Amino acid sequence: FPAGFGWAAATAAYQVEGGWDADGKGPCVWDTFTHQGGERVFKNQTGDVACGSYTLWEEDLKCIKQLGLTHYRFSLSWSRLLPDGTTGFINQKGIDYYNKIIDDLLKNGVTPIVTLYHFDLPQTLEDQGGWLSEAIIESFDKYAQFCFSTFGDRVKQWITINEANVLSVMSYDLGMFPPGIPHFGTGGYQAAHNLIKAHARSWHSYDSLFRKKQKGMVSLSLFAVWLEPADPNSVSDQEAAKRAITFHLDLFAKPIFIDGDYPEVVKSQIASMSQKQGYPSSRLPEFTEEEKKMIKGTADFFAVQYYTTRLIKYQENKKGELGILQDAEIEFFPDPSWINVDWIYVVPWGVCKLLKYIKDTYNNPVIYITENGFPQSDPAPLDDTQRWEYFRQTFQELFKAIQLDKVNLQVYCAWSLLDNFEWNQGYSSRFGLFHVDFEDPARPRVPYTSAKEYAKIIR
Ligand SMILES: *[C@@H]1O[C@H](CO)[C@@H](O[C@@H]2O[C@H](CO)[C@@H](O)[C@H](O)[C@H]2NC(C)=O)[C@H](O)[C@H]1NC(C)=O
Repeated sequence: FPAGFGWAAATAAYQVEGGWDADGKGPCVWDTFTHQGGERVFKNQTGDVACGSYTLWEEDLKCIKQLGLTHYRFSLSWSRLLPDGTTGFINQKGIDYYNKIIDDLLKNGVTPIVTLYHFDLPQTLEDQGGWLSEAIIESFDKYAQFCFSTFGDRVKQWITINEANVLSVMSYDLGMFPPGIPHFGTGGYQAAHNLIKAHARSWHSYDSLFRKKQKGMVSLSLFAVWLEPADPNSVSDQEAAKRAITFHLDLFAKPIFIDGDYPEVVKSQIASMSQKQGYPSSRLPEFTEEEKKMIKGTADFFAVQYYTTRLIKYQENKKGELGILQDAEIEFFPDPSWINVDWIYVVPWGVCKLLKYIKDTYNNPVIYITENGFPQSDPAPLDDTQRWEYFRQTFQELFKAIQLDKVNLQVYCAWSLLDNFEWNQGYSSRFGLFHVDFEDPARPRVPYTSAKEYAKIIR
């Protein structure tokens, strides 16, 4: 912890807000998804109410204040602000609401960090192809412009798209998020393409239209699992684990932070294999030469969201097999003496290695951890000393990264002010620094030991 370092906790519109059809709000895709049932969400839970944050925002403020956060990361509800997705119909109640969060945040001396989009397309926009249609690029840019215009007089730190990588894979490649149709090996790259251009244009709208007057900074956040060779000094695995990084992280960061084009490994591997089943073209779409000039250097800081490490081994696509992006000839798993809670294997030395990697691959950028954290399964909590130790270690290696490795880290943001709707997991996993009880109509917030113990770290 150097400089005037920022400590923050993130929330996300759909995961905490409720009021899904309150005050003019248009349906978003999770509204349609969770209302459909099937066993897509744990127990068919919805975010109709979630933490009730659209109604109990001062409760959130109280927690923020109690933590003494220097910053606070939340997202804007695209369909709360623009019910049909466009500026053709503006919801003043949505505007009043985010205006209040921001104003309250500034009067308590806390700096807002605003995600424009967090896995939550307006239903209207998804009906028109979602991130599969390039029509989306213009849609997002106009929405982004609207957000800068309305909130930018006093918001100076923006994340445009939250985890576009996790988004393209879960929404369109794996079919796990809405719109929930599988598409193994085509969906993800097809979305990723549009998410890259849409982020890119949105950045250029900000640089052109608001940056002079507003003086803020803008990027997008990326999910990074840090990867290690299953067996080390076993040569194949060594390059496999590197290649799997370029596939999940650099597929987005190379174009945006460097040179404006996909990584070379990626282009060759997908193309080659697309000859495969006799696709008439690669499944990695192509950036035009014009596009590359638009996309490059289109980020004001590097923003990662870290949670875990994995071990990776080589796995030849002996008999070509569809995409799953994995069929870039990798297989992943944990080293067997790691602690877990669902998907998050507690490997805190991973962020340090991840942070020098970023410094090494992206010319020493300013970095924010815009999400880091650990969940607990329904009952475990309050005196969550197990979990808090996990946090301690993570900060310990964070210290090492700044000191020994000289990484330009300026923000640590913890994933999560509140226990909330964790997508398919529903309320069955709890990443909050503050417990929330979803059974009483109030939605009371009580600190975890972590909450109290994170306040101290904010030295
Ligand atoms: C989640 O909601 C779905 C509805 O989409 C439930 O589906 C029902 O499943 C039961 C058997 O478990 C069937 O008898 C019903 O016919 C199904 N409902 C309909 C109308 O399709 C599902 O049971 C729910 N699961 C949980 C765990 O709550």
